[PDB]
Formats: sequence, C-alpha cells, structure tokens
Amino acid sequence: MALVLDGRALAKQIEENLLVRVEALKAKTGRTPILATILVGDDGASATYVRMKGNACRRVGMDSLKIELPQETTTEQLLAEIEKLNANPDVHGILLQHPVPAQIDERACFDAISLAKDVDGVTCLGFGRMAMGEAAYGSATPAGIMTILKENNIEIAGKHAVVVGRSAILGKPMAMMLLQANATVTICHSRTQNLPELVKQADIIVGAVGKAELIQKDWIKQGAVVVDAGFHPRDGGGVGDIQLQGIEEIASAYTPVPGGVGPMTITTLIRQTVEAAEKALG
Amino acid sequence: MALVLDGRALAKQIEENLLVRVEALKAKTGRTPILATILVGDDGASATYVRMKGNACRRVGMDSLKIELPQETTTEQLLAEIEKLNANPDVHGILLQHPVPAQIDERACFDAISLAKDVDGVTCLGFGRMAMGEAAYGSATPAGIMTILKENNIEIAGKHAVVVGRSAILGKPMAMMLLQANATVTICHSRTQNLPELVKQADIIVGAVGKAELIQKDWIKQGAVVVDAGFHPRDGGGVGDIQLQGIEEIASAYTPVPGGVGPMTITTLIRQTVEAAEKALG
Ligand SMILES: Nc1nc(O)c2c(n1)NC[C@@H]1CN(c3ccc(C(=O)N[C@@H](CCC(=O)O)C(=O)O)cc3)C(=O)N21
Ligand SMILES: Nc1nc(O)c2c(n1)NC[C@@H]1CN(c3ccc(C(=O)N[C@@H](CCC(=O)O)C(=O)O)cc3)C(=O)N21
Ligand SMILES: [Cl-]
Repeated sequence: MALVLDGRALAKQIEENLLVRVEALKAKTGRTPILATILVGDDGASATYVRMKGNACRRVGMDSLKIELPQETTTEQLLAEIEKLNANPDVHGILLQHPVPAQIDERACFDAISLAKDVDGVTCLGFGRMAMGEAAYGSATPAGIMTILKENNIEIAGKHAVVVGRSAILGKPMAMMLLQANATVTICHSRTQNLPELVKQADIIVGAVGKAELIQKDWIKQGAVVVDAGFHPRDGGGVGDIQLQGIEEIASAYTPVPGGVGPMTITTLIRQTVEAAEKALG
Repeated sequence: MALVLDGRALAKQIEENLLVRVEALKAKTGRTPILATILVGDDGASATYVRMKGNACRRVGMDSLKIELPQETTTEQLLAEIEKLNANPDVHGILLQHPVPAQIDERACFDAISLAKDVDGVTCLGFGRMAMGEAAYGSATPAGIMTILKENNIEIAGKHAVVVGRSAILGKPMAMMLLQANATVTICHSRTQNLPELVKQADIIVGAVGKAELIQKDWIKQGAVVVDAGFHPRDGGGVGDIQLQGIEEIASAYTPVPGGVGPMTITTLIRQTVEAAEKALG
C-alpha cells in the first residue's frame, strides 16, 4: 500500500517547535508575533480558513490582527488598509485571503504587501525571487507541499512532475518550486490537450484545478507520488481534485484529503510569520 | 516545406517605426533616448553583442551610454555603478550583459536595476510580474521569440511546448511566456532523464541549452515549430543548439541560425528602450 503523506501529523510536529520559539521570543523581547489577516466580504470558505489560521497563530503562542472589510470594498480602500499594515511595526505578516470580491484588483493588492511581511508568498516580487533561487517566503500551499515531500524523503530531482493548474498562489509557484528541486516540470491548464496522457507520464502529480475529482485514478502512473491540493465538501467525507479511492493500490505515496496538503498550508503561513517576527524583533 | 521564421527581416521591419517614434519623441522633447550598456570584463562575445546593441540603438535614432568595467570588478562596485545609472535622468534603460565575471553576484546586480529601466527584462520583479500577467519589459530573447511566433501567425494555444534549458534570462521566462500564451509547457534541464522522449512530443521546441546541436534532428516531431536560441561560431557558418541541417523536411516552421532569434533579441531590447524613453520623456 502507498505511503500516507501525513500533513496533519507534520503540521502538529512543526507547531511544537514554533511554540517554543515564539515563547522564547516573547520572553526576550516582551512582544508577540502578529499575523494581520484580511478578510474581504462574506465568502464562507474564506471565513473558515482565516478562522483556522487565527487558531494556528494562538496554538504557537502568537496572535492575529483580524481585519474584516465589507464586500463592496474598492481596490483603493484595500490598498490603503494594506499600507497601514505595512507601516505598523507591530504587524509581522500580512494575509489577504483569496479570492477577494471580484471588483477588486487582487493582484495589485497582493503586490502592495511589503516583501518582509509577504508571509503567504503572494507578491510578484516574492514569486520571482523564489523562481530565481533568491530568499523569499514561499506561497503557503506549494511550500507546504515541498515540506511534505522533503520530510517524507520523496525523490524529486530528475522526476517528471506534472502540475495540473496554473493559479497565481498554487499552480505557478508549485511548478517553479519543483523546478528548483530539479524535477522536469510540465504545467497544464484548461487549454491542455491530451491531459490524461500527460498525467500518465507523471512521476509526481499535483492536482491544483479546484474541481472535484477531475484527475481520474486511471490516469495515474503506477508508483507515482500523488499530491491532491483540492478540497470540496461532501456528505460523509470531502474530496479533493483527484480520485483517491483505491489510491493505495496505485501510488507509491499520496496526500490524503482531508488532512494532507490543507494542514500544511496553514502551518507554512504561521511558520513564515514566526520567521518574520524573529527577524523583525532580533 | 518549412516556413523560415525570418528574424532578420522582422527586425528590419520593426525598426522602421521605432525610428519614426524616436524621431518624433526627440523633435517633441529635444531629448535623446539613451540605453546604458554595462560590459564587465573581457568576454569577446559579450563585447560583440554590446556593440550590436549600441549600433541598433543608433539605427533607430537613440544613443548608448557605454559603461565598461574591468574583469576583476566586484559585486559592490557593479551595484554602485547600477545605482548611479538608476539615478541618472538622462538614462532610460539599463543593460547588464550576461555572463558577468564569476566573482560577481549577477542575480543581485540584475535586481539592482530599477524596474522602470529594466528594458532587458532581467529583474526578479519583472519576471514575476510577467509570469502573473502584469505589464513588464520581458526578457529580450524570449520576448523576441514570442514576437517571431506572433508575426508569423504560429498557433500556440493548446500546443505542447517543450523548453530545453531553464536559465534566468532565457529558459525560465520563455516557459512562462509560452504558458501565458496557453501552451502546455514542459521545462527540461540537465537533470531531465528522457530528454529525447519529451522532445519527440513537442509541438513547439525551444533549444536554450548553450551547447552546439545538442538537440538532435531525429528527436523533432513532424510538423513541429522549431526555435533555436543558440549560437556557436564555426568556419563559414555558425550553428545553434539544434541540428538544423535538413530541418526543412520535418518542421512546419523553424528559426534559422544565424538570422533567426538573434536579430530579434536585439530588436526587443531596443523596442523596450523606446518604450521606456517615451514613458520617461513623453
Ligand atoms: N491568500 C491566500 N492564501 C491561502 O493559503 C489561501 C487562500 N488565499 N485562499 C484559498 C486557499 C485554500 N486554503 C486552504 C487552507 C487550508 C485548508 C484545509 O486545511 N482544509 C482541510 C479540510 C477542511 C476545509 O478545507 O474546509 C484539509 O484537511 O484539507 C484548505 C484550503 C488556503 O489557505 N488558501
Ligand atoms: N543581459 C543579457 N541580455 C541578453 O539579451 C543577452 C545576454 N545578456 N548575453 C547573451 C545573450 C545572447 N545574445 C545574443 C544577441 C544577439 C545574437 C545575434 O544576433 N547573433 C547572430 C549571429 C552572430 C553572433 O551570434 O555572433 C544571429 O543571427 O543569431 C546572439 C546572441 C544576447 O544579447 N544575450
Ligand atoms: Cl548599423
């Protein structure tokens, strides 16, 4: 049977280390690390993930500054809020939960976040630096995925990694991170032809399409490493972007859904915020 | 049978209106657009390419500011020179010819160039912005290749593009630009295990390895679009990264070497300099 890539376990483990680090920092400086979380509008999943990220902050001994803005917020209004957080020395990281209301230029607002506080890794600057091997906080989910792979001793160098999806915060950074780790990388999307064949060639497959079980189990190469970055709620167990039923007979290793990529998304954000606080308060 | 993708003819065509634009800007403002070229050390090819770029500037009514620094220039020294040029209002674009001497952190120096003057498209910020679809000067060679494909009506959307090579100024930006044009993109490099297999599936193949005729003609798909971004001088006619002798029997369209990608590398830099000058002066 396939190795279960246990992101839930790894997240908890990482948080135990973060906790002692945060407590040491507070004891030395008297100051608490702070993630500013920006939630714009009433999207349910967005509310949930910000809630979970706030919880993660408190588990490791830090806190969050919760910024809640109405659905009708303008790009200019959100930019003003982000600049207030940039200029606040008490705020160490800034999260803008995506997707913001569609009238807002989300890209412009991402890029307004100062690099030093880009702990979710959403800036063009941060992306470009990461792609070219320079120090920068990585996009939360992709960086979480790399950590899962690394800490489970998964071979990446020389493997053919197929990333299905090319989103700004997930697919694109994932591809560039795998490339930096010396995988041959294929990037697919909605205009990709022969997707089943490309997926079948993959030694490592990353489902990042935001559509329930789009990647079919019979497309998966026998022995492949299967990363499912999706989540779609359902009665009696939610599912991701990949058909994972019976995956244990097919993959060499796989991330379960729930409890795989998800927990490591949140914990990666918090770890990078601790790093930012450690730097800022050191 | 193949369509020759004539970069030399396209470069000449494009310069016609660039000259009109520059002469209009000069007549209107009384100021001459300047590209600052930085040549560090004794690389013969670098010197040759810098002169070609200086010549190209002058062909369209602009001028160059020739910065020549010694072989043993340090990172600190180069950075200081770039900051002088950033703060020079008479300089509208900055080129740092690669590869600088080994002791210099080239990435750090590329990134010191102000985005507004990054007309060669070498900054991490420029790369990330391009990758995320924000307006930015693109890396000269890749952007030139996209122009060649567009001007020759080459279908990109939905094609399987394979880019062999992943360098900062060529392979990586090439990959993202093709991705932006809705190709499915596979990025190969020195740790790719079955390079011939992958090249054989390429609808569009980009040779960006810097090794004479490494990409074999036997690997090319019948009807492929073939882009050779290499140049290696030989007695009575240099060769690129791809075996092109007899390529006309196999490719639907191909870039000759010489006279393909090269001319459009220079034209792209000059065009983006014209753009920078117009923005700065107009
Ligand atoms: N800026 C920004 N950064 C992010 O990193 C995110 C963002 N926007 N918007 C959506 C994605 C998705 N996402 C996220 C985070 C955690 C989980 C997670 O842990 N999910 C559980 C199942 C419960 C559920 O998803 O509601 C899991 O075990 O996978 C899922 C998505 C998240 O946090 N994302
Ligand atoms: N920063 C930076 N930007 C660039 O855009 C370049 C750089 N460094 N260093 C090397 C590459 C390669 N390069 C370049 C430019 C023009 C030509 C060219 O036009 N070559 C002729 C043949 C003559 C020859 O190559 O000596 C051709 O028709 O291809 C070849 C490489 C160039 O300008 N490059
Ligand atoms: Cl001339």
